Amino acid sequence: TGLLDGKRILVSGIITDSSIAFHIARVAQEQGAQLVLTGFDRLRLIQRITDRLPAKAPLLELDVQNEEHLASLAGRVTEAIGAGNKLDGVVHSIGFMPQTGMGINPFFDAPYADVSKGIHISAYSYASMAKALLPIMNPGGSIVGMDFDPSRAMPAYNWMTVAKSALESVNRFVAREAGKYGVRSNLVAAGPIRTLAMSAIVGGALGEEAGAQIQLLEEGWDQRAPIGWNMKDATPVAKTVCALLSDWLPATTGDIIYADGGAHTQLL
Amino acid sequence: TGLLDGKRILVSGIITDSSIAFHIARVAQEQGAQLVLTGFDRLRLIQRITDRLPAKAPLLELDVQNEEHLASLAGRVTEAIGAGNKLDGVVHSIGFMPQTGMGINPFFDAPYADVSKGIHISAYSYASMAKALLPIMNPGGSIVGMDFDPSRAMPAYNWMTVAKSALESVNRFVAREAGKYGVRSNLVAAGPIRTLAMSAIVGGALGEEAGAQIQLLEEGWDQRAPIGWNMKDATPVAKTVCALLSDWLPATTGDIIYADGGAHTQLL
Amino acid sequence: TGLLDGKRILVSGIITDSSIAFHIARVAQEQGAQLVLTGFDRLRLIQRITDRLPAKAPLLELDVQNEEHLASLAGRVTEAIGAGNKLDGVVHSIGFMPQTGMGINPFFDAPYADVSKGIHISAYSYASMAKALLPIMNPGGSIVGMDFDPSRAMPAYNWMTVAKSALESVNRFVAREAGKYGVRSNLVAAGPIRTLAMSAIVGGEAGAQIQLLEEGWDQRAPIGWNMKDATPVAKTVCALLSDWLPATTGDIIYADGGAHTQLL
Amino acid sequence: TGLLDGKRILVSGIITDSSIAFHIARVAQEQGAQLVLTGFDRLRLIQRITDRLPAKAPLLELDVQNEEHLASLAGRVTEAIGAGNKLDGVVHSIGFMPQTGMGINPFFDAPYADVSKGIHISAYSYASMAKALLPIMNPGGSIVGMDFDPSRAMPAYNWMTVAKSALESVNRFVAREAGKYGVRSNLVAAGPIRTLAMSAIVGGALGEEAGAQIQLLEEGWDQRAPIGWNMKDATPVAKTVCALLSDWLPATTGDIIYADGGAHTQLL
Ligand SMILES: NC(=O)c1ccc[n+]([C@@H]2O[C@H](COP(=O)([O-])OP(=O)(O)OC[C@H]3O[C@@H](n4cnc5c(N)ncnc54)[C@H](O)[C@@H]3O)[C@@H](O)[C@H]2O)c1
Ligand SMILES: NC(=O)c1ccc[n+]([C@@H]2O[C@H](COP(=O)([O-])OP(=O)(O)OC[C@H]3O[C@@H](n4cnc5c(N)ncnc54)[C@H](O)[C@@H]3O)[C@@H](O)[C@H]2O)c1
Ligand SMILES: NC(=O)c1ccc[n+]([C@@H]2O[C@H](COP(=O)([O-])OP(=O)(O)OC[C@H]3O[C@@H](n4cnc5c(N)ncnc54)[C@H](O)[C@@H]3O)[C@@H](O)[C@H]2O)c1
Ligand SMILES: NC(=O)c1ccc[n+]([C@@H]2O[C@H](COP(=O)([O-])OP(=O)(O)OC[C@H]3O[C@@H](n4cnc5c(N)ncnc54)[C@H](O)[C@@H]3O)[C@@H](O)[C@H]2O)c1
Ligand SMILES: N#Cc1ccccc1Oc1ccc(Cn2cc(C3CCCCC3)nn2)cc1O
Ligand SMILES: N#Cc1ccccc1Oc1ccc(Cn2cc(C3CCCCC3)nn2)cc1O
Ligand SMILES: N#Cc1ccccc1Oc1ccc(Cn2cc(C3CCCCC3)nn2)cc1O
Ligand SMILES: N#Cc1ccccc1Oc1ccc(Cn2cc(C3CCCCC3)nn2)cc1O
Repeated sequence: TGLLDGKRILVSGIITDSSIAFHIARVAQEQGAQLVLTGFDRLRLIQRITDRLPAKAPLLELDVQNEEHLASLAGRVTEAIGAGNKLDGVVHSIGFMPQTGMGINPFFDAPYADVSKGIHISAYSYASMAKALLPIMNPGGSIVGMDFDPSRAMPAYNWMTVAKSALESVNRFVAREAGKYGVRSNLVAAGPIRTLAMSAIVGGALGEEAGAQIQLLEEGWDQRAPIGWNMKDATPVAKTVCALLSDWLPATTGDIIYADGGAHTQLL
Repeated sequence: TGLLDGKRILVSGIITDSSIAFHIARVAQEQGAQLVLTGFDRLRLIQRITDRLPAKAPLLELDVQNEEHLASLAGRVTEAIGAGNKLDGVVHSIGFMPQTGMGINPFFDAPYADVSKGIHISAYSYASMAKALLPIMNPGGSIVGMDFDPSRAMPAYNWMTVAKSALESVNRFVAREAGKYGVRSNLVAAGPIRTLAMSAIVGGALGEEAGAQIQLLEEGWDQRAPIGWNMKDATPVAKTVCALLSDWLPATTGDIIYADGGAHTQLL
Repeated sequence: TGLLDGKRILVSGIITDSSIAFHIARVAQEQGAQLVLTGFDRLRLIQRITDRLPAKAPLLELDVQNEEHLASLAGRVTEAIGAGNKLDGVVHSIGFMPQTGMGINPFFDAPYADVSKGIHISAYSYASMAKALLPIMNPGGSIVGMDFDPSRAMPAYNWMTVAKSALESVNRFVAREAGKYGVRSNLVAAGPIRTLAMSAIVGGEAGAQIQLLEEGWDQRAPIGWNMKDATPVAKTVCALLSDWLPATTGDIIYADGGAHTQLL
Repeated sequence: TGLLDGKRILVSGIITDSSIAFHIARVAQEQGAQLVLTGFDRLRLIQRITDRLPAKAPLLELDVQNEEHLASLAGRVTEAIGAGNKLDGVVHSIGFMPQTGMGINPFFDAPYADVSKGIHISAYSYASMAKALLPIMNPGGSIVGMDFDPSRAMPAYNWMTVAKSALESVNRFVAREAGKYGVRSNLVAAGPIRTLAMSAIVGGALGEEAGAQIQLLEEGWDQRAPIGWNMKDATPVAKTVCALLSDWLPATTGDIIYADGGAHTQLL
């Protein structure tokens, strides 16, 4: 008997089999959830990736910058899960920032057109997904997004840090709106996981400093985490998200759960 | 469901069937946990109270101020759960503060002897329980204590606030020690629940200020919580603790989970 | 001897004589600072307002959305304070959010074009000002922006809350950049002050707004809070522009009567 | 001319000319304050140390664990500053923790009698000092204590971390009491300064680890602080305290000002 038996959950943000969203979906399925997946831009590729999941699941296009995709999303989900059924959970596992807002590119040289795009996708879209999907969510349901602790500044993450600070504020407002429907909204602040975004976005922006990134991640997380931290294992983050999709954190909303091995609780 | 199937968990802090610990134990048992219970001072009464749980469970004396009780605790638990078995979870649901450190008694008039006693039982005992029990916990295990958000001052809670600020710090250190054993340590910051200790804050169930207390608790929690808050329902807090005793938050330690309906995330 | 004797400080954000920036400038001047002022859009009006300050001060146009204004700003400031002199302080006291992102307008109905504009002006501009001005700041100097505590959600402030959360993060990054020049960057999280922007949050129910501000601030503040008195906020900013908080950067000072430290 | 012209300020916590309190007093005096000083245990020594201040100032015995010293303190201060005059400021720069609660001594082995003592002196005494002195403080006045950021756990500081978490909570309650008198109460969270407490208490407790751990700390502070940090220079901390004793932060109470070079705002 699974933790998410007969729960219908939408999971956004799969692009490879390392994606945090991919492992969220895998664990959600292992625990009995029926999924609907959304993907951006490269749907042929994403389709081959989602075939490696333990179960088949419908896949829908969603570019969170596209008003038409958002306006139609609720309709397309209803059609995929059966007319008269609703969602019990929604997972926002999406982010973007142009190269200029990251890495060794100077912080002050990022033009606002680039920063604005990153905040649109990384923070505002949390509200636009909730707006589109709350009308088809059941009471008891849960919305979850992915965060990276932005309360202190750090090298390289630069304007993505600013986007996450924004996302944290958005989550608290979404929680107010979602409360009317009996729905929780929370973020999971994950420790670092090797994914495409880590490597191509953050690691690409670092140039020949990429060694520096690993060293910092080692300092900031495995060394600090009292139970350690393994950047090649997304399972603990995925389980944490499933905990929030479940009935087992029923009194938590507008909040942030840290799945970082405890690193943020330790100074060194 | 079986969230805690075949997990052996020690639960401290039962005194009535309204105790947060009582509901923690009930839900743990409903989810398949084999419990060991500890009780303070009034064991005859506590025995009759624990009989109302869904399953029988051994009951052990533990006054956290008593060195002998603590020195023997590990031994007595091993005897109750079977030689060669260990605990998978531990719940600290314990607190105390003398009357002088609370309510309308002026903050500056609490003598240190009284405050010290309250900090001993409410904060330091979180470390002494961990010290006694870690040697008989399995890797994967979880220690959980109960908090009330002390980051801002408030009427009446007075020196208990100071004890909770201390407990929050103790938890982060216990997390470091527990990490060596592959064990997590976390607090649940609960919203207010009608218990015997709550009445104590204002001098018993008809204290001068009882009416004021209820109004403030409604202002601070049900009115702020986006999903609302019901002070007569401990279940959501109990489920939140079981979430932490389970395998489903494996990467969270040294931390605090808020089970307050989201109230601490909202200003008004 | 005044607290800012012979310090050259740029102050942005004056629009009326209730503007927080206006009272910052007044106090800075009372304490011996030579000011340069910047104003947006309504410079004729702003000029008449700045005439009510204790001392005359040059006034420069700056729309923080305008790349040309920002590119020329350093040059225009050098010309106004004398070639070979630099700034010792900079005050960002600027904000904006379209009506759709605020008040009773549902949170979800604000389009991103509107939210983006508000974040541009209210948060990103803190970085673009620092970028423009750091090259002409002296070691020891201080940059200060105005914040409103966004760590918990609230009625009406809506997307401005999100812009302030962003500003807080921007400040921490600016602090890193400013450190290279020996310059501090901090925000002052003020309690509520009756200004033109405050009326904008709703328009001018206003009754509800005042009640909430009394609940959230005067009632919680252990030393009380008076929304018609900007002086304490202005002094707190001058403290940060002075030499007296030399080891504080990337940080937030709360000038709210202590309200954020009390739950009820 | 001076920032504290004609302000009468009590400064506790001088033991050597490296003490943070000694530099607070020096700068206060340079800025025109008339001081009253308090000292613990070694008054002969403290007297020779205070002679090296720019101005003479009366010195009073105060062991914050002694009820008689506290009961008589207001009276003795009135006598020293002139009957009818009051204090405008009070500086608590006092701390203690037994060796067992610090360094490489295991966290769980500190007996509560030792931790209690440390909390008494390091946290509760901030309330007793305020209780004794508020009745002779002018409206506008300021109380200030010294903190070391305890929001995350760390090596070695151990139970002192817990005492600082307690102090932070006590400061918020003192702010409530002090508000009735028109008085502010705040802490300054200083970066690390080479003082007797650093070397004898913390450094002593580290044993053979003292040298390396302290060097890494000095490197990592200075590394995180965007404006850098020099552990041999107390002046910036002393100035920060004088800012709070002055009229220039009139709307800040119950709060914490970080004088750490910005280090706590940066993760790495
Ligand atoms: N990798 C880490 O260590 C880490 C840690 C904590 C949080 N995060 C967050 O987790 C989330 C997922 O990142 P990940 O590491 O799995 O990376 P990723 O590259 O696997 O995923 C990023 C996803 O965002 C999608 N995306 C980008 N622009 C989009 C748009 N306009 N519309 C819809 N989808 C769009 C991509 O298509 C992709 O599926 C992000 O919010 C990221 O900040 C990453
Ligand atoms: N009830 C609430 O609103 C609320 C909210 C948040 C946190 N909490 C915390 O929850 C915990 C439990 O309190 P409760 O509300 O269940 O009340 P309660 O009165 O039911 O239980 C408190 C328990 O503490 C025990 N205790 C006291 N001194 C002890 C000692 N010397 N040794 C061992 N046990 C001792 C008592 O025997 C009792 O079982 C406390 O830590 C309290 O601060 C309560
Ligand atoms: N009044 C309050 O209660 C309060 C509380 C905390 C923080 N704040 C902050 O203080 C700052 C000033 O607000 P105030 O209440 O004194 O307001 P205000 O309405 O007096 O001033 C707002 C100013 O922003 C300027 N501005 C707007 N868009 C601009 C742009 N593109 N370029 C340059 N200037 C631009 C306006 O011209 C005006 O000078 C803001 O950042 C605001 O968020 C206000
Ligand atoms: N030095 C640092 O790196 C650092 C950083 C931040 C905060 N602090 C804090 O600053 C304060 C001052 O410590 P310091 O480094 O100046 O060291 P220190 O040893 O110079 O000063 C400590 C003082 O505490 C006094 N004291 C101890 N027990 C007392 C008692 N029973 N009654 C009265 N006074 C008592 C001692 O006599 C001494 O004057 C402490 O609260 C410490 O926690 C230290
Ligand atoms: N999706 C997405 C995404 C978009 C922009 C930037 C990062 C994105 O994904 C992340 C991918 C990885 C991480 C974790 N992380 C952050 C970093 C940097 C590099 C130095 C260490 C600390 C900051 N390295 N790993 C956080 C993320 O938000
Ligand atoms: N065990 C225990 C215990 C010991 C002393 C004081 C309280 C204790 O348990 C609690 C009991 C109730 C609550 C919740 N609560 C808080 C308050 C104050 C006073 C009324 C409004 C502001 C919070 N009243 N009830 C929190 C608790 O930690
Ligand atoms: N400049 C500017 C500005 C731009 C958009 C929105 C607000 C702006 O300035 C402010 C003006 C007033 C306040 C304080 N405030 C907040 C509020 C509402 C009222 C209900 C409770 C708190 C949110 N009322 N006043 C904070 C501000 O940042
Ligand atoms: N007075 C006093 C006092 C009492 C007990 C312990 C420390 C005390 O003063 C301090 C002396 C130094 C510091 C700063 N600090 C912290 C540390 C440890 C060293 C290991 C790494 C960082 C934590 N070393 N210095 C902080 C202090 O509160």
